[PDB]
Amino acid sequence: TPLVHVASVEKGRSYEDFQKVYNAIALKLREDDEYDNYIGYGPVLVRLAWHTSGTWDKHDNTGGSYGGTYRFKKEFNDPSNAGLQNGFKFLEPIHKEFPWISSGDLFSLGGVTAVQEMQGPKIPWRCGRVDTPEDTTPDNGRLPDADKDADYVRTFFQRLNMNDREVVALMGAHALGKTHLKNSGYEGPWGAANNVFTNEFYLNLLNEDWKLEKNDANNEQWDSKSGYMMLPTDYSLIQDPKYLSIVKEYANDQDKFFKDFSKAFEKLLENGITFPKDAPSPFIFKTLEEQGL
Ligand code: HEM
Ligand SMILES: [O]
Repeated sequence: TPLVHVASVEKGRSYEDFQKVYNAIALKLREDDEYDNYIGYGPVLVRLAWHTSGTWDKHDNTGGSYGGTYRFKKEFNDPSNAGLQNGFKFLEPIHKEFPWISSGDLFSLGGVTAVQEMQGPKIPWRCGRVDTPEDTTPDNGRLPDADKDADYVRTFFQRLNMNDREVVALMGAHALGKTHLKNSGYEGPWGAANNVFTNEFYLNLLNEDWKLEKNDANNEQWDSKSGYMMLPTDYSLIQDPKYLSIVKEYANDQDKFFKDFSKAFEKLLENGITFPKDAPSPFIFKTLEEQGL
């Protein structure tokens, strides 16, 4: 008895209404730019979109972006979600300004906005997620561990119906932000431009000299002389032959990377959702830069 999650457009809302919401998140991103040592809220919003969508199980259509369940205690308090309360706080004010948007919509849209606003590809986005009751919240334990190898990553992602190319594309969001010891027991950034969306992840993996070290939390991570880090799961991409080939492809073709991430990210955010033939087409949002704002 796999569940059916039919999208329904917030009563009488259209492109223009979502565009305003994207703009609000966007303008707040610009303004509140001191967070995390001038990283800004971009990366944390991308993560919040991933963790809200990454609970999905293709087997029974449980979890995923549809119900916006991260708003319930059990999910909010998942040890895997440590740190995301920062992104939740950021969006609160926005949700108060636009009370008609579903929680799943807002969490998803905040990930889309951050990406575009950090100079990433355009991500087509579909509205219609509907808030579901507290008893629909998935148990803790569906997000991935970071101290594992290629075979774990691979297997983990099958649950989300993601193939090798989609997994490699997705992990390139690791160009953004950093790990924080207090959050995950990992420490440091993946690269230098932590708030600009590029293929820097792949470049870094192939080009830096990594050294297996142990951090203040007693966890092993790959460290570079330039000051970057790799999680064991990041480094696993150059350890597996199938992964490594795609890693090299995205290091040598920025355009290809953007296009594949856009596809996979939209797909992650849409998994588990049934869109009637009657539903509007995906919206492409203009950035502030394109609006002259
Ligand atoms: C094997 C899968 C993955 C694992 C194990 C992993 C693990 C991690 C960990 C441990 C952190 C640091 C949390 C903290 O200390 O602040 C992190 C940060 C982050 N993750 Fe991943 N992640 C994975 C996949 C992804 C995917 C698929 C994306 C999105 C498309 C994503 C986006 C990010 C972002 C943007 C950050 C930076 C957050 C920040 O600066 O606050 N990750 N991830
Ligand atoms: O993550």
